This record gives sequence, structure tokens and C-alpha cells, in this order.
Amino acid sequence: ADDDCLPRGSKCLGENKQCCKGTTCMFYANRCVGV
Repeated sequence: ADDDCLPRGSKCLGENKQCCKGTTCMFYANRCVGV
């Protein structure tokens, strides 16, 4: 649990972590993505 991030490649299905400022994580896509 932290305020880290996730580049365009790292999954995040169950991950409770949050991407960087301006980015968004997809549940079904299970992978961070920019706006």
C-alpha cells in the first residue's frame, strides 16, 4: 500500500495501489493507462 505508480505495461486487476498523477488503472484490462 503506497502512492506509487504503474507504467503502460504493469497490470493492476486486484492491486489496491494507485497509478501516477494523471494516469488511470483498468479493472478488466488489468493494466495502467494514461488519459
